[PDB]
Amino acid sequence: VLIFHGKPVHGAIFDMDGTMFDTERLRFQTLQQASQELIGQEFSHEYLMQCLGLSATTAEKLAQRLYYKEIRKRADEMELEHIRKHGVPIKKGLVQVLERLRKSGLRMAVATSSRRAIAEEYLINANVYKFFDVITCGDEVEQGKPHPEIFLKAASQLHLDANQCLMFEDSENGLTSAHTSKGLTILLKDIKEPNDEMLEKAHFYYDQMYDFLTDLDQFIPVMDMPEMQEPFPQSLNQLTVGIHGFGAIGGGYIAQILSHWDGYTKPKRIIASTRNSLFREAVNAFGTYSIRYGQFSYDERIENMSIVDSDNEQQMLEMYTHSSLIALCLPEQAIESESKIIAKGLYARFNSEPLTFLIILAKVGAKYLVMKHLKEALLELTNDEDVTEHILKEHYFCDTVVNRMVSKLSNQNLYRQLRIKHNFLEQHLEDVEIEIEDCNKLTPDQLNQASIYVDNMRRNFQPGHILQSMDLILFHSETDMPIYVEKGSPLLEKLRQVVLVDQITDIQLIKNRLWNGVHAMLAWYASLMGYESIGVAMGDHLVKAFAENLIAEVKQGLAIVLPNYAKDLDRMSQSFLDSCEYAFKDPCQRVARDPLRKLNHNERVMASIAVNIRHDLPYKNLLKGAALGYAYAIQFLEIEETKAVEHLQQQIQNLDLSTAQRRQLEAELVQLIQYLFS
Amino acid sequence: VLIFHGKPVHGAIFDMDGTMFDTERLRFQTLQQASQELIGQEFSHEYLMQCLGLSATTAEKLAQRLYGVDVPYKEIRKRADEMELEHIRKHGVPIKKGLVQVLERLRKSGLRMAVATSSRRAIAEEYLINANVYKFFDVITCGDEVEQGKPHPEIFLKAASQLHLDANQCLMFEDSENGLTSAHTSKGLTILLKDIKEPNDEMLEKAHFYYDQMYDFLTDLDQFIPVMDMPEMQEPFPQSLNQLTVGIHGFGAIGGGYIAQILSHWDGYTKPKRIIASTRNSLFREAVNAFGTYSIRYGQFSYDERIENMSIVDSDNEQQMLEMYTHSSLIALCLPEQAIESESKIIAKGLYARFNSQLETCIEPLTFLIILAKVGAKYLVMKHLKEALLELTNDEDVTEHILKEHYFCDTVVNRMVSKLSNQNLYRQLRIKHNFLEQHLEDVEIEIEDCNKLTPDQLNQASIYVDNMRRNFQPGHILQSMDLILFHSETDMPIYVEKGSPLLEKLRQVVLVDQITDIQLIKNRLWNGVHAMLAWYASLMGYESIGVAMGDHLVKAFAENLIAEVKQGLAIVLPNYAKDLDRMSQSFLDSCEYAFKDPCQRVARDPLRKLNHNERVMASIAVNIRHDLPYKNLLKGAALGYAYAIQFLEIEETKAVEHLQQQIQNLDLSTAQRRQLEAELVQLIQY
Ligand SMILES: NC(=O)C1=CN([C@@H]2O[C@H](COP(=O)(O)OP(=O)(O)OC[C@H]3O[C@@H](n4cnc5c(N)ncnc54)[C@H](OP(=O)(O)O)[C@@H]3O)[C@@H](O)[C@H]2O)C=CC1
Ligand SMILES: NC(=O)C1=CN([C@@H]2O[C@H](COP(=O)(O)OP(=O)(O)OC[C@H]3O[C@@H](n4cnc5c(N)ncnc54)[C@H](OP(=O)(O)O)[C@@H]3O)[C@@H](O)[C@H]2O)C=CC1
Ligand SMILES: [Cl-]
Ligand SMILES: [Cl-]
Ligand SMILES: [K+]
Ligand SMILES: [Mg+2]
Ligand SMILES: [Mg+2]
Repeated sequence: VLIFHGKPVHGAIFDMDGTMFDTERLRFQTLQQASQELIGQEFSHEYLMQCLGLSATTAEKLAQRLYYKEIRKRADEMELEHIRKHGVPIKKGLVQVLERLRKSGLRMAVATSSRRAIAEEYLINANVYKFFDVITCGDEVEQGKPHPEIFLKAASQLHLDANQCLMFEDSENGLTSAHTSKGLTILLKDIKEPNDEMLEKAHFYYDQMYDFLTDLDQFIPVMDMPEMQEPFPQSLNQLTVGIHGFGAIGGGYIAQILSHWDGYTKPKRIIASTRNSLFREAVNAFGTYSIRYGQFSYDERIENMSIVDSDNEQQMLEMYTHSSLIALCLPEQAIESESKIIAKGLYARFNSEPLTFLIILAKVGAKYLVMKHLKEALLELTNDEDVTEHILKEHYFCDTVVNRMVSKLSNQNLYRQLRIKHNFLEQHLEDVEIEIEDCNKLTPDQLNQASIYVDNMRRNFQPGHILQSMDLILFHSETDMPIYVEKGSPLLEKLRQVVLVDQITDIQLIKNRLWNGVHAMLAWYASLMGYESIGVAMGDHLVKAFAENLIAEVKQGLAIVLPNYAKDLDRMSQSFLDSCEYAFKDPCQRVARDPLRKLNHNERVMASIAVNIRHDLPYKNLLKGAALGYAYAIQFLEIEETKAVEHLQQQIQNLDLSTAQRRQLEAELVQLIQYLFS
Repeated sequence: VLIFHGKPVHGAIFDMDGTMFDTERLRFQTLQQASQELIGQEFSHEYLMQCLGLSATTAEKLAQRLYGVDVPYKEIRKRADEMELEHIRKHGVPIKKGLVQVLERLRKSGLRMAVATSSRRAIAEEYLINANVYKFFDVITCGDEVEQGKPHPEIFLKAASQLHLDANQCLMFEDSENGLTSAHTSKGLTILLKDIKEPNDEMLEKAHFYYDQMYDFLTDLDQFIPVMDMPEMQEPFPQSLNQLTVGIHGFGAIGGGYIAQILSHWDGYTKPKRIIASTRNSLFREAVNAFGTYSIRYGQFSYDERIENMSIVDSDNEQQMLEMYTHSSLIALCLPEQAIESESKIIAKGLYARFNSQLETCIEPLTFLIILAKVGAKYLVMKHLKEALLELTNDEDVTEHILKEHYFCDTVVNRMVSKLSNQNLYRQLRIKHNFLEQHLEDVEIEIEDCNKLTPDQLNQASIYVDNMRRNFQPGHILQSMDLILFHSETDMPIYVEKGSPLLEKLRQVVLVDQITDIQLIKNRLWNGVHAMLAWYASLMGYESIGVAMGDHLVKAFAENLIAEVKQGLAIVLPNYAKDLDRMSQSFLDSCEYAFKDPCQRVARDPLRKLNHNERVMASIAVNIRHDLPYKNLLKGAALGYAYAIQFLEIEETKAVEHLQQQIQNLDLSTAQRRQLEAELVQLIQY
């Protein structure tokens, strides 16, 4: 039992033509073309408008009143031929509605004036026949629309009263049929502006299918955080989504968040951008890729992926125009150069529902950096101050905090994979090296045709049978589900794996200092000791002790800067050590990336050191980590010892300290850097 | 976290060659094949057995003593190494039987796992990727990454420290003498596994636990890891495949729409690599093999359940049907009662071919599940199987041996399933052939330059992706396109006779010592109400149960009738309290939209169903003996005799003669007997 605007609902009976699918517009075209090549004169627009939601038998009776079997047969042949080429034109929101009504526990059916042969054909093609317990067609009914028998029979077969059932319809005739049955009427405009008579009959009215979905969803229970190995939804909506940067986060975390979606439907398409062509071609070659969760040896297949080139404009604009939600999964260095491709996308969207823009970036005030470079990019292209500030305040730009640690596979390891799995494909194509016999309730022509279908289906699918076991592994991800996003976008309210928060800035700072800062400094210490794995490195008593000692010095500083969050630091720090403890497939190199950027004055290392000096706290271990960062940059990255000091001096000069504290810090740090080398 | 023989285990470190993979026997084969090519005479089995444990130099000097000083041993050894990699790369690394089953058990027990191999990183990593077992291991410690290899404990000590564990917290698996010394010295719980050569007395004394093979350790490990809970609806199947094959003798409604799911869930750790199902239907066989898979539809939740790793065979094909009984570890007989006598010949040939076969899959007995609705079903099959074996074998001792060797299991099934029509299947293939044609419109490569890769391997990478794309791209559509062949209900648990060790870990199976208890509940609660409801619907002019449940009188009667029978069974069988409550709702859910469920077949042979010990009269006597309401049951009995007289044209005199005879057989007081008779005949009037 579902409560929809106070009234209790047990079932939901749907109309097919004009309500579920846009087949009424096609029937309008076919009947016109059919008449032109038979009788010569096209049918009156008044006749066709009166024949909407009317049985083929009842449509012929109207033709006698004005002035059909020969006409309608060829018109039906033209229609199903158009459907076999272009597919059934599914109204936007149908699949999203049907699943919500099914999982609410409603007993659903279809009441259409079309034949059982034509009705099923479209219900099968669209893949929505599985949502209905019964269907009532314009064949087994005695008195067709606008008589309520078809809507009474549909309700009776569901073992419910019509007054307990919702009834969807587009036509004027069909609405009367739904109303006289005495069920909760819903009217969806298709090819007739509702009359005063029609609007009075209908209990609820909506301009399109997606308008009803929005109204329904406020009564539908919003599903909660998915579990690790929990499946994604089966049914697909007509919405697209984007991943600007098919990297560790985009491919190995966001892909799961988007694939789960609301738990009712998934995006039909996920467009992801990368310049890594091997990654691009490999995913598109397989059709899917898998995220490996090493802790539980679980491979998570991500399907309905379309990997595109980042430099290729038409494909990037394709994403920014069609996508309902796009995730920006780029590091700081990429923001400026990529802001130009973002600017083109959003301006193309204006030229073409508000976009939900997720900024996934490990920086304090990540949105500001993106929005700064976006404004500069848009203004330089558009050359209009008004159109830019409209775009900037139309779309939902959301800050995020991601706790999950994800790793991108190397091109050598992906080549090693492709090489090994190609040998299996070659051998499979040798092992493979038909006649549908017996008159099994079929005609000889059907059996002959069936044989040809199965022959070329086997020929096409047989090579791809190996994909049942064979997966394309591209990411090593930990089992951390919940992403923390800013409040604003109504779409994010219903996303399962999203947890909305208020003051993100406070969390971003703690994430930067306590999480990202210690992660980088132990990764430098681990790298210099000869560890290539974070997980293995944490098996060393010295490496873990250093991380514990750093955590202690950072929390002591954050406890003064954020006394309101002091209570939660011990939990956050312990959660970090756990994630590091068994990060075996997570390479130190990935975390130790760009030491100088991370050794900036307003970043995860020097910011903590500054706080501790001001408040007379110990920064002994924090000072060592800073030196190990410059030691890593000179040794592993080969950046020069002269440039290291010119960065050290510059960034220490930018710190909010007295000249006394600066002199001491620089002298203490430069001595400790020379000590490690000599 | 995982207790193994009273010892807390947090780690598991495996040797690679001889312990995980059967690479020692592959090296044997190649060395002989390589010797046959070059020197003309292949190296003796006895020489290669003598070489196990010895170094390459000691092995070379031994080859010189036997086959002459100028023997090209290094040339033969290199050729053998080349033949080994070639076979491993195309046909796959030979995995020891039961490894994946063990690795999943240890991993789901939360153990950190490593590989300690004297092999070099490059070849070791390829083998683990090839076998698809690398996912299971956190770290890997190689011979080129230690100063002192086996028998020095460094490689096992390093592996343990990399997992943040002491050696004594780790299970250490090994086949070779030196490796066991390395594992033992380190202080780990050593598990010695025989590969080819019987281990010496010193090795057996050293080892904490010894097993003839992996599967003997798997059987021991099963005692320390749990049987998983009853699968829920929409719960995924296991990801990892084991090396077992299973069979469905009769790819029908229940075979493909229920048993397929049970076998696909298996023990929740792994599932069979192949499910061989038999059918005479060409369209079904050729369609499933073309897709490589089919799907089961659950209307209630609108869920399409995809059954992977299926292989449909012809029921009239001997070589295919014999291969089922030869290769399968467990077979399910999903035939009707009419098909037993005919197929018993094909069963006899199968089990006799298994008896005659010298394969390793036929050494262990067969677990035979009898999926048949009739009481004493197992024994009907056993009768026909005995007759069919005798006439084929012409040997009474061989016939009886086979009948006593295998596990024949009675089963009680509660899931109603309907097989799709060939007309509806043809339509499904026609509609989803247009989508294939539509998909092949779009299909009509370059990986630029990484710079991280070399042009030689970068050019070669283009060949792989292009070849993969050309073959896989047509089958991209299968992502969200299924082949629906079965409409099934949401009932999960299958009741099976306890006995077969292979059933002890199957999670969707409910093991019972005697099937009689749940088969009595199936008779009275399910089939009894089904018959009494069908009679009520028929006399009120309804052809299907599905249509009838729309009537408030029919659904109200069904609900009230379920309550009376359940209340009785709760006193008779209080140990099945949870089973009664579950089976009650399952019946009412299935009845709701049972449009393909005619009353005639459910209402056939009424007088047999109205017997004193049968599904109607027995329930009345129980409810009377325990003072419970039987008003709906009494109405149910009346409708049966009424249905017999009106529809089946049974004489009223014949119905009463039966009615009275059944009442007098019931264990009631002479007073209670007469009362029921007077009440029942009074209702038959109306
Ligand atoms: N990975 C993690 O565990 C977490 C990281 N983060 C943060 O989220 C963001 C995700 O970055 P991540 O995906 O980890 O890094 P990756 O390198 O794994 O992927 C980065 C993406 O950005 C693109 N990119 C990288 N450098 C440039 C550049 N100089 N110019 C243009 N495009 C570029 C890459 O394109 P191509 O594919 O062609 O290289 C790739 O698509 C970062 O800010 C990261 O710090 C957040 C928390 C956890
Ligand atoms: N489905 C249900 O509702 C339930 C079924 N059961 C029991 O399971 C058993 C099978 O049910 P179901 O699967 O519906 O039976 P089906 O008729 O659907 O298919 C049965 C299998 O046996 C074969 N078969 C059928 N008749 C013959 C015959 N006369 N000679 C040779 N082979 C034959 C079929 O071959 P082909 O594939 O070529 O037709 C098919 O493989 C029955 O005893 C039934 O009572 C138990 C609980 C409920
Ligand atoms: Cl390689
Ligand atoms: Cl196995
Ligand atoms: K077992
Ligand atoms: Mg209409
Ligand atoms: Mg060995």
